[PDB]
Amino acid sequence: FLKPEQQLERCRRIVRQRVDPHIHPSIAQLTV
Amino acid sequence: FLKPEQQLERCRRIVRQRVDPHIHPSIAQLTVESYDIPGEPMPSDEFFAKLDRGDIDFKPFMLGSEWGTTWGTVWFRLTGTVPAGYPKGKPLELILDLGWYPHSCGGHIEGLVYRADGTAIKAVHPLNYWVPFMDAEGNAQVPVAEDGSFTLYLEAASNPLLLGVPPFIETELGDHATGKPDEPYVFKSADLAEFDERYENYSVDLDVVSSLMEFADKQSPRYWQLAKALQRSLNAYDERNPESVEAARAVLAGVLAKPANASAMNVSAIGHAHIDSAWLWPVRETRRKVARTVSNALALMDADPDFKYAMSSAQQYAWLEEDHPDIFKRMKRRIEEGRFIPVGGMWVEADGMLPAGESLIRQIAYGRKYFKEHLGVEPKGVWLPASFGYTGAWPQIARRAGYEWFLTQKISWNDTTKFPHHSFMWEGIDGSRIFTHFPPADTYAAWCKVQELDYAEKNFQDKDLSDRSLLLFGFGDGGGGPTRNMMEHLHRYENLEGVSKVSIEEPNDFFDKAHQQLAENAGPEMPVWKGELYLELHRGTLTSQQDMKRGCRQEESLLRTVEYLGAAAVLSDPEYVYPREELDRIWKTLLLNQFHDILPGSAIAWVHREAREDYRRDLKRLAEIAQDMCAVLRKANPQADLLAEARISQFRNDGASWHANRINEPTDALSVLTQTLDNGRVLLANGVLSVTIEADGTISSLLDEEHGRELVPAGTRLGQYELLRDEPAVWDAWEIERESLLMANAVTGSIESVNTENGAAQVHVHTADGDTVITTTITLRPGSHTLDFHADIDWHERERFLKVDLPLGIVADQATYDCQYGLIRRPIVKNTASDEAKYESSTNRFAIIGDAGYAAAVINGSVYGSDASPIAGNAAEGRDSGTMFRLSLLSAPTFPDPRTDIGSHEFDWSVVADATVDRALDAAGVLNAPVLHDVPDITPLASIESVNGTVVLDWMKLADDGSGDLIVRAYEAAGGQADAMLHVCPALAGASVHETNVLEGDDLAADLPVALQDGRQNAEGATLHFGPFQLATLRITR
Amino acid sequence: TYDCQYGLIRRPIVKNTASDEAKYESSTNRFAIIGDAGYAAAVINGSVYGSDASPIAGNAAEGRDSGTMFRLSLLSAPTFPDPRTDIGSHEFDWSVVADATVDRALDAAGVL
Amino acid sequence: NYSVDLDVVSSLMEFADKQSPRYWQLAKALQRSLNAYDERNPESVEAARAVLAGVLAKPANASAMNVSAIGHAHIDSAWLWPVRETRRKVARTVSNALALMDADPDFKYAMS
Ligand SMILES: OC[C@H]1O[C@H](O)[C@@H](O)[C@@H](O)[C@@H]1O
Ligand SMILES: [Zn+2]
Ligand SMILES: [Zn+2]
Repeated sequence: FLKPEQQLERCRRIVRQRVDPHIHPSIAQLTV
Repeated sequence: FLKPEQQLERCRRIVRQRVDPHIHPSIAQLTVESYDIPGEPMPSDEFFAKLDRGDIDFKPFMLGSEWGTTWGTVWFRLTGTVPAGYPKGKPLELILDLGWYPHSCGGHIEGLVYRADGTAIKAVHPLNYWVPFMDAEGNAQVPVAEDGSFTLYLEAASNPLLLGVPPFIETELGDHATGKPDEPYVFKSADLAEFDERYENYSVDLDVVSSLMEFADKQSPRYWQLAKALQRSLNAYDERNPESVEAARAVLAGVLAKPANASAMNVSAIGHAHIDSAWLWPVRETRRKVARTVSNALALMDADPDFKYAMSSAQQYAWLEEDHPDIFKRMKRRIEEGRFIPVGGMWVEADGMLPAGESLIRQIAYGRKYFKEHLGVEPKGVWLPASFGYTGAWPQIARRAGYEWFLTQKISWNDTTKFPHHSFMWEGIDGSRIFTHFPPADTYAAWCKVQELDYAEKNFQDKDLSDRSLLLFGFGDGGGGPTRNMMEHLHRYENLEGVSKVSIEEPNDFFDKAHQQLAENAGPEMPVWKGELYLELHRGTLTSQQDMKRGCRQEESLLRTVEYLGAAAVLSDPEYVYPREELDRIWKTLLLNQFHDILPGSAIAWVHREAREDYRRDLKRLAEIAQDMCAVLRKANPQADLLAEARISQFRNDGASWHANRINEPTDALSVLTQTLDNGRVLLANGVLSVTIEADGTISSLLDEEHGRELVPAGTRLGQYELLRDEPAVWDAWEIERESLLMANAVTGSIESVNTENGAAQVHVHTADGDTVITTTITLRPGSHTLDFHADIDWHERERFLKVDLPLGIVADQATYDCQYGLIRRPIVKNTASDEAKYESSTNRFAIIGDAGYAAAVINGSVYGSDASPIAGNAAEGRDSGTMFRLSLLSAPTFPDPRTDIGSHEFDWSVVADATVDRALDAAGVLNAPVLHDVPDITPLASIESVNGTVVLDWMKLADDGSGDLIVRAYEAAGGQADAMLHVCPALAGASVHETNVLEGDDLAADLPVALQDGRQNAEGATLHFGPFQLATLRITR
Repeated sequence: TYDCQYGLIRRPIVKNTASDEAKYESSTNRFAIIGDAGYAAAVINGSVYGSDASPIAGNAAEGRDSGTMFRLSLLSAPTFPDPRTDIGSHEFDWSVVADATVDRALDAAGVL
Repeated sequence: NYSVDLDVVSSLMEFADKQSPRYWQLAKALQRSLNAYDERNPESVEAARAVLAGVLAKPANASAMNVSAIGHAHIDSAWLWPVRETRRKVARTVSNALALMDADPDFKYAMS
């Protein structure tokens, strides 16, 4: 009834899309 | 002392560095000029017309530059020259590169090559980018001058890659053509090169040996012999001496000539290339993809004998015939030889669940007609490699259409359950059986690799009764097709130890041989699967893009009404002319819109916008045509009384099926009463029902009179809206996950107004969530057992799923749903993991849930997906028991369309308290019938009344000939034996009736029952004996 | 539909999966009912418990239409625990009810 | 012969590389042979032997090794018995070998 592989795939997708971008959110642009 | 892994690594390095570069060594450089079209694609005929009239610049282009826009086209003029007397016995091919991504194929840029005359030669693909230029003795595909100068054209299409290595990423590059360089690619290579077959053969042999070693069952003599042969071949090959590549090839000959095992299965391979009519690209690119695929197949046939290719969709055939007459003529000559096999005999590869039975019949009829009148080929089987499940009425329709076998491979995508058989007999709900085969390779586009063959051998589920499997090889789902490498690999696998015997064979011969072998071996113990082919995946396709389903159902109902009205008018007014051409065009447009990617709703925004425009235009045109036919009928029938607002719905109860009935007919029952309670609760009471509405606009008490039954369990609210978080890991638009359930959030509303327009009570409820507003009208009509709900929704959510709860208070183990031509039963209580996988099924206009002594029905307007669960309560609180039945309304995917179903939507449904099969069919027919105006109350052309059993006359139409005969299609809906007698209009006096097939071909199989005994009879008084879901078809001649 | 101790049970006649095939020999309690939507027939037994049911798919080219083969287990002759098992005289009673409902099946089972 | 065929088929199934066509074909052949054999009818043992003939006539694999077999019987001059019993053991072994040669052609025996 519980499929661990689906949980692993969902975890990888969630980390890639919804968790990692929220780390280091840009607040200002720099001039080079 | 010998390490096979080191040998494998050395072989891979040698192939990468010293063998592959020697294949196609460049001998000349080409000069390139470009002409860009940022907008719509430019037809080839008029392009070449102005080209030979001028009007084109062809600005010079340098190698390594960026050329393409997001959806534009580039025409490249390639000018080159050959060296002096260079073609010394070698083909001297031509190589073009457009910036192919190595880990991608069939989802990005492509191109086609044209001569100066205007005839295509061969398309270019990431894995197949060689174009034949000259022959060994000097024969060239293009004119060449004495100086050797030559010119060619290349039409390159630049399409965005919507499926990258990060799968399912939201994008905005699927709406239209922007004319901007969103992601340009480099060209960097256009060379004229020579062809050396020895190096290619050596590469193929090395690859085959390595792949055989990968699955050679280590610690066996074969593995070590292969390793030793590989080592010796690598040692004997010298790059400095070109001739040594011959001697190395002589080393691998010993191990490659070993005969196959005695028990190895026999595999028949047929060239295939799946092309979706509309998926991640519009139809305009679909036509070009079809042309490129056919050109590639023709080039492969020319360059290689003993190669066969199969093509399925008739619409693509028509598009190719209309666009490229020369390619069509070449394909026709190939067909006459028997090397190009048309399969399927259908307009498109439509979905197997959503379309109605008449839609599938029209698929088959139009496909067969096109195949007979334009190709002279009559397919013997159904070709549907990809489909999100099948209704289970397919075997009867296919068997009555003359088909003999079925093909399918999508069932392999199940989440938890493995289908018990690969080759078997699929039996419908009626009893008709057809021979079905599932390719064990689990794919329709094989790359011709040893690992695919080994997986197919180990995956077969009928090894004890058969040893025949079908392999479909080539590049699919984006065009392309089989390549030369695939043919060479197959030729190597023809007779090899450790690899099954693979031969090129027509699918008909394979199916005949497999069926005969199964009959011989199995006998009494022969596999049979009865029911539907449910797919445990893509369960969200029943709700995504609700406009598609709504338009499909509305168009089908309107087409039924229009054809009935036309048949009635023709038999009354001889001067009337039936609009056959316009109706045929509308039917073909709908059939194309019924594809397995448009109807589910998993394409880009452009495809769905075009489909919505087509639906709206066709609906308006059909309404106008129906109005014209109604006016003609009114003119021809002055004695009848006009009906200002009336509907015609098949199988209306009380023996008034095909009669036009008013919306508001007077009733003996008094007007329904309304009452306001203390806490804002609203009480509605007609003579048969009592409805109580709470302050939040949800039904809490639905009492049925004269039965003492409460239809709402205590502690549950009816009509409550639920919001779910839909964030699937894969296939966002396709999938709704189990984790989405069990976390629905209740959304509360309030009562706004109560009104009584024509004696029917109406209650208005507003529900708000934030930029999303639902306005619900709850209607109770006097003298009726049905409670009606109408909903207007302003969907503005994101990644959310909307559902409505309809508790029933009936303990039932199974629920009955409507099928295309019958009924199906699905479990409500899920005991095993297999049963749990069916947590989201489909409904066809109604569902019935009931115990032994009582039943209630839920009727829906244009909703397909739904689910049912038990409700086990406790007497310590008040909750007794029941069944929670929920309907899926809206969803908001993001991957294919960033804004999906954002806007206004309308829904209609109803609850029938005391319901049987007849009452459910009546309610479903009445609700789905289109509304028309000013119709005479004319006698129906034909009528079918059943003394015992339930017989529904599904369709009446005119024969698709000049004869003008009347075709009547009926079926048994209850599920048991039924007896009926046929009646006809007084105008049809002395007419004769006889039985035909679904295609009106007058030829039917002897195995199937007829249900019309004594053969030809008179139209009036004919007797019919319907079995369970008989689906009889009759033809009446005046 | 078969009789239970204090109710009724439903068992599949058409066996699609391997799990369904494992139930090729079930138990009956004084009667069994087999019927479609509009008709039903009952088999009443005196003291027989084991039985089985299978489909009958015929062809119109010969005359066999369709049906359900319902068989009752009467006697067996094992040898390991008892060398002579059920060797001798036995009596059995059963009946077929043409137009049968739950009430009629219960009536016939009680009377017999 | 039937016993030898059944033993060979069973031992082949024991190492038949399950999930391969050979394993399932051997299983089906064994089941059919067991079903076709009736102990009450002595002649049926012939017909059962005809069922296993199909799977026992399959040719060997191309890469299979070639094995040469020679009759052997190791006899220790003195180990757990005196020499007087060693002489009798030698005589018995030679007598058995001679009887096997008489009762079967194409048999060879080696002595050291
Ligand atoms: O399975 C999803 C997807 O698979 C393949 O790429 C094609 O058949 C598509 O038509 C389909 O939508
Ligand atoms: Zn597809
Ligand atoms: Zn020793």
